[PDB]
Amino acid sequence: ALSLTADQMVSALLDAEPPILYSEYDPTRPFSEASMMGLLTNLADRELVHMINWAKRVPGFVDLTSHDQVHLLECAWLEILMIGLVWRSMEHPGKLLFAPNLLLDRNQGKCVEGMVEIFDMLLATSSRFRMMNLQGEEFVCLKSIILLNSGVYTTLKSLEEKDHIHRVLDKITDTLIHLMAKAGLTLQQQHQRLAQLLLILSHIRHMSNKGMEHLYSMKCKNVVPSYDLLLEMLD
Amino acid sequence: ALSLTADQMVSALLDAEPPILYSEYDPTRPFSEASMMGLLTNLADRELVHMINWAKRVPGFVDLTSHDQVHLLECAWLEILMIGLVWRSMEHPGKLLFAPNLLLDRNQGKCVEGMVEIFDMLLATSSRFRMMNLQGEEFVCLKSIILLNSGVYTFLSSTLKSLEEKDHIHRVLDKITDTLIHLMAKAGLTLQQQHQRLAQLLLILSHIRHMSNKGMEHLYSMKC
Ligand SMILES: CC1=C(c2cccc(O)c2)[C@H](c2ccc(OCCN3CC(CF)C3)cc2)Oc2ccc(O)cc21
Ligand SMILES: CC1=C(c2cccc(O)c2)[C@H](c2ccc(OCCN3CC(CF)C3)cc2)Oc2ccc(O)cc21
Repeated sequence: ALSLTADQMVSALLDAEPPILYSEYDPTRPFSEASMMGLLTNLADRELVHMINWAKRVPGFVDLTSHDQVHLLECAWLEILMIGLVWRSMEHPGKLLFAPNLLLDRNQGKCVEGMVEIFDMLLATSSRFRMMNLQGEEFVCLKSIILLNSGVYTTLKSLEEKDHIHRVLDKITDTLIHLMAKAGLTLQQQHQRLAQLLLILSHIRHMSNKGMEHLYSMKCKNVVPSYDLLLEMLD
Repeated sequence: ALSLTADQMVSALLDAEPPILYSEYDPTRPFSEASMMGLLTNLADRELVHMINWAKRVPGFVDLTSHDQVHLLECAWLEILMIGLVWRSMEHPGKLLFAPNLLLDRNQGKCVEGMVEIFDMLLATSSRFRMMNLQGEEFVCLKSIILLNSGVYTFLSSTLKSLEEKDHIHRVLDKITDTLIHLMAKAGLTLQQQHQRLAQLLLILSHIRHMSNKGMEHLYSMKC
């Protein structure tokens, strides 16, 4: 019973949208590698709690095994963080709206070694959605595709589960086209926009893998005392 | 040559298909981590020469600057190796057809530290295309999308020239979308089944981008 009308599916996915969280950003003290990463980490960890709540209201998702729901989130979480980040940043050219009181330009990216690479990509993806005129109904469908699609490629039970996920992606495809039909695009423009949107999910998968490679290099590069750390122990 | 009918575009892309290359595999000298990686490297480097020849016969590609053709290949090469590898492996469940004389099962993957991880993914993607019943006309369209799509979100996006080039690439991806649907229409799928199949195909390009990045992380760890 995730086989509901296209208008029901959009309504369901709009409802499930998590809140737009606030940072505890301190505007008086300037940034540092340690402090900016600390800020963004706290934010991201808060968003992860709200994303699990969301995941449970996405039609089809709850129907799966727990092991499978865990697996799809483990595989999708940074993708969903990033499409979310990019969606909020549409109204603010050249900048990423990490939170309504936390708006970073490309140059503030450089405050973290090799973070600019991922910023430029997120900024580019933002620019793209803007020029596309991505609608919020389209946005929520993409978020759900990313959750269901990104874990699915990794017994009778496991087969019926893959098949259930594929049935739901079909429903969401149907919904996306319904939105495009309703918005008055020709059939050609419908298939072409559906294609342009799904091709972007591939750039978002790439942005994620790069981001993930970056986050790991930051954990690795603290098998070693910091300046901030060694400072206090004398002081 | 954005004037190409759907039947012309498929014919063009089928023509451009490279030959299925041979490995220097010597069945009179046992397997080795060193030797199998040496084999695969030699093969892949030979395929890269054939891929450039192909790339030049993909409609639109030649119209770009050299810098841009280079950039798209720099970003797409391992993706195209892998979709190629996956396509050839469809008819051989559990095994990867690296070449007609080089057919490795999952277990021969273990002969290289952490290579099984990438084998299982390529095998899974093979399983997927099989259950989809991917046609060779669909295959060649995906190959072309991967080349044109995977570099396009970098370029630079800050001069009149690079803008006209991004716009040209986007016009061609639109043409290839049109082609894919035409093939599905011709094969007699309903409109619903057409957009659903188009979606299922493009969602796999996402797994192929993922498989590539993992593969690339693996290739780096082997230079050691
Ligand atoms: C894209 C992006 C970030 C970003 C990401 C990569 C590179 C980069 O430069 C910035 C970092 C970030 C920082 C730390 C992260 O992970 C912390 C670890 N927790 C544990 C849990 C996994 F188990 C995640 C994730 C993202 O700040 C964000 C905050 C909110 C948001 O919507 C997106 C981001
Ligand atoms: C899936 C796959 C590979 C594969 C890929 C990743 C992981 C894995 O386990 C296997 C390796 C491989 C090994 C080395 C490679 O390149 C190294 C050097 N080349 C030349 C150029 C430098 F100038 C790069 C490329 C592919 O063998 C292949 C051969 C042909 C083919 O269609 C695909 C592959």
